[PDB]
Amino acid sequence: SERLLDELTLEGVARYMQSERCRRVICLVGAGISTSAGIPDFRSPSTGLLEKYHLPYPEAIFEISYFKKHPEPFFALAKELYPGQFKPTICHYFMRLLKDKGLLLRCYTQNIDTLERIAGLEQEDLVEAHGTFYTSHCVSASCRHEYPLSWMKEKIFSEVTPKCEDCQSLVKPDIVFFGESLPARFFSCMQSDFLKVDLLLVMGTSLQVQPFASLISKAPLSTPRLLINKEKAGQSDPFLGMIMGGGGMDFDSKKAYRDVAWLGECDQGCLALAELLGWKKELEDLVRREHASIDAQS
Ligand SMILES: Cc1cc(C)nc(SCC(=O)Nc2cccc(COc3ccc(NC(=O)c4cnn(C)c4)c(Cl)c3)c2)n1
Ligand SMILES: [Zn+2]
Repeated sequence: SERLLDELTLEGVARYMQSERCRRVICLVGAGISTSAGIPDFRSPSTGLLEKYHLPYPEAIFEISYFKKHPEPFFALAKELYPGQFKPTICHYFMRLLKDKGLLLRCYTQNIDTLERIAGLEQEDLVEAHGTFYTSHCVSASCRHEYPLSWMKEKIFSEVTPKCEDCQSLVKPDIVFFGESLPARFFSCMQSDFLKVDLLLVMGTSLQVQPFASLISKAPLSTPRLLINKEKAGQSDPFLGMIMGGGGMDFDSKKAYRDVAWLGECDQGCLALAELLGWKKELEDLVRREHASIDAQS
């Protein structure tokens, strides 16, 4: 397959991004792009997750059937985990620069914290693969009244189980609970976007949650894939790889031709890439302006 990168380094990726061959970038992002914003990863053991509620199994608090009959536990956790402020990271604003420079095809996020929207990505730019707290809906099939985060926040902090003003049904945040399908939008956008992608930028995800992780296998064979992450991720598991074989990351073998791993904090990796691209002053000015604005509204 074609080698579009002149070397398997951040420097090689930057030169490719500055070439006429790189027009359409897809970002895949996870909890690792929001930890520097003080949003802990609810999957991280060190900020791991309630015994009084008698959960049949730990993951029942995020299962749709359990939630609809016993929603109190989930809403108690929602108050406990509610961020003190919503200040997007250097990584979020790097994706805003991709948008500004006409390079952003799509940002696929596993995060529910709304920081991509606050950083200035529009709904059209975004696939919230695991849903979002940004909007909530009445669960009654005939109603489905939509409620904004401002409304849901008041209910969470008041410790009042949120009920629909029209029909008094439960109102659920638009997150994908276990037992719910990923949004139709995820599959529809994936089918179109991965025909068009020139660069896959994977940031702040261990690529362990499916089917989101399998997106890396949907990239054309020639498409360079840059991982910015604290740990190497996306390589075929030596044990699972025996079952399902094709598309796994290859950073370090003699056959490696398009995959690059930059190991460190997402903010530092995005700053390093911005610096190579001549965007460092633009990124600094954007971040300090937006942070100042958020600080003054907080
Ligand atoms: C705007 C806002 C509001 C709030 C309250 N927090 C935040 S960020 C802090 C935080 O982590 N809050 C939080 C609080 C309660 C529960 C949860 C749990 O969130 C989830 C999201 C998606 C999912 N869905 C999936 O992974 C999923 C499903 N199927 N597949 C295949 C994957 C789950 Cl299981 C849980 C998070 N941001
Ligand atoms: Zn309703």
